[PDB]
Amino acid sequence: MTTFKLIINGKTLKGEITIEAVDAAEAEKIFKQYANDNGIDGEWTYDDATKTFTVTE
Repeated sequence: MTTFKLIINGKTLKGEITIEAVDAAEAEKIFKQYANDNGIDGEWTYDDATKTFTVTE
């Protein structure tokens, strides 16, 4: 069960949409694409302690 999350730290989007992926690396890609489709572009940080990223805008 590899469900990675993503906290959005910016005016665009705001939550932790959980998604499954081969590893956190792919999750960051799925998260880094899901953000563009909405307009989320800023910073990015992965949390290996909570399996959650952090996309700022």
